[PDB]
Amino acid sequence: ARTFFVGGNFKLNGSKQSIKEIVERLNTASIPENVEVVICPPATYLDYSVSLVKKPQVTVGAQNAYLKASGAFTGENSVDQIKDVGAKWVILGHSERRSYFHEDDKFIADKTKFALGQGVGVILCIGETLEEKKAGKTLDVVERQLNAVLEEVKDWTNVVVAYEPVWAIGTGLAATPEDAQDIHASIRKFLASKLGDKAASELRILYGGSANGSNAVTFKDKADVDGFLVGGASLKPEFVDIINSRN
Amino acid sequence: ARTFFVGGNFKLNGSKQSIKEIVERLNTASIPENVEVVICPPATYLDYSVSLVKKPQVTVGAQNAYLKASGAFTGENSVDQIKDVGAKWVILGHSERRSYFHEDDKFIADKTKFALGQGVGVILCIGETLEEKKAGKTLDVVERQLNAVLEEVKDWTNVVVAYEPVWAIGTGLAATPEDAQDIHASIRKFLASKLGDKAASELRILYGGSANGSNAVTFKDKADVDGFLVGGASLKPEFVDIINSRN
Repeated sequence: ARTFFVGGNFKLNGSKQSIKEIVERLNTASIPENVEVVICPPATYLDYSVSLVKKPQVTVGAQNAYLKASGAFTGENSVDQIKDVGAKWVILGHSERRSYFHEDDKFIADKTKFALGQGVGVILCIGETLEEKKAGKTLDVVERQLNAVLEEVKDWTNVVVAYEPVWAIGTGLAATPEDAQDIHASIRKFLASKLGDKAASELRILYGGSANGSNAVTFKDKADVDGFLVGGASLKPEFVDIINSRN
Repeated sequence: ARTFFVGGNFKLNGSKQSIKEIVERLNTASIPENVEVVICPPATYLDYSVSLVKKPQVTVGAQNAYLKASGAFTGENSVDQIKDVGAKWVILGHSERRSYFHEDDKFIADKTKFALGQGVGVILCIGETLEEKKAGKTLDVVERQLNAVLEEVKDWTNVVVAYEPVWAIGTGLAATPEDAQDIHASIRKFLASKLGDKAASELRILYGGSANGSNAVTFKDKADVDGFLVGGASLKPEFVDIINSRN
C-alpha cells in the first residue's frame, strides 16, 4: 500500500556524538528517491538530529507524546514542541508503553487523534503477546486495539500502522514473511470494512519485530508488508541495508 | 549561608523563543550570588536551554527520566543523555508523575538512586494530598515518601527536596509561611540522624505549591524554608522577583 516506509526507533540509546554517526552515515547513503524513512530518537536530541539531516527522504519523529499540547504535565512530550523543533511523526502505543507504562488503548487512542489534530505523523503500534498467539486469535487483539482508534480517527490519511508481535521485539525471532503478510491483509481487510478500501489501499502497514539488514530481503515482494519499524539495528550501519531491500 | 535554590519547572511549557526570552531575561536581570537557579524545560528544549544558560548561577534540568541509562524503553528520558547535553539536574518524584503517570515511592526511590549514581542531582518532590493534611499525616507521608529513598540513598550531597503540599500546586492556595516553617523544620530533624547533622545542615528543603513573586517574600525569614519549586511562576519575570527576595 505504496511508498516503502522505513522507521528506526532508537529507543533509549544515544549520544549526540553517536547520532552524528547514524545520521551522517544516513546522509552519505545510496538509497532510492522513492523512499520515506524517519528517525525516532530520544526526545533530547530530536532537534540535533533535525540539524544533522541532509537527505530529503529522512525526517525526524518522536518516541512518545501526551494527548494535551501544553499544561501541568511534568515529564511529558508535546506534539507542539516536537513540530516546533522540526519532527513530523510521533510513535504511539509501542509495546514498551503498553506493558512497561500501563498505557491503555484508549490513552493510545486520544494520543493518536490529537496529534493528527495538530498535524503530526503517527506511527501506531499494534501486536500480540506469545500468549495471544498460542490462544490463536491474535487478530482479536489487533482489532480490539485498532478499534480503540477508529472510534476516534476518521481520516487516516496520516497514520502508518506498524504490526509488531511482542514476542519479536528485540528477541531475534522475526515473524515469517508468510504469517507476517497474512496478518497484514487481515489488518487491511479489517480497516477496509471500516476506513473504506481506497483508504485501506493507501494505508501503509509496517512490520517490526527483529527486522535486521539480513532478513529484510526475505520480505521484498510481499504485498501487505509495505515497510519497517526497526529498533535495534536502526542503530547499526545495517539499518541502511533494510531500506535498500525493496519491500 | 546554606545556599538559596529557586527551581523553575516549566511542566509542559516552552517554545524555542519562550525558553530563550525566559533564558535571556535571566541572563540579563541582576539577581545574584548565593542564589542557584536550576530551570527545567521539556526534554525537547533541554540542549538549547543550556546553550543559552549553561551554568553561572543558572543551570538546567529535565522534568523526568527513567531508572536505566540506556536500553529499549520507548519514550523514556535517560539520566545519561540529560548529562551529555550539559544538563545538571532531574526533577524526580513530582506529584504529576506520581498521580497521572503512577510512578511510586519505590519507583522514585530506585530512580533517585540510579540518578545520583551518574552524579546528577535530584529534585525530590515529597507532598501531601488534601486529605493527608487533615488526617494530619503530612509528617508521616513525607517521612514515609522519603524513607523509601533513604532505604536506597546514603549520600544526599546532591539531593534537593521539594516539599509540595498536593493542594498548593496550580491552585493559588499557598501554604501559609507558618506551617511553611513548621514542616520543613520538622523533617530537617527526622532527616537529621537518618544521616547526621552536617548533612541535615548543608541540605535544602524547597517549598512549592503556588509559590510566586509576591508571597515569595513572606518566607523571607524562614530558616528551613531554603527555597522553592516554582511551576507557574517560572514562565514570567516574577521568577526574577522570586530570587531577589532572599531565602
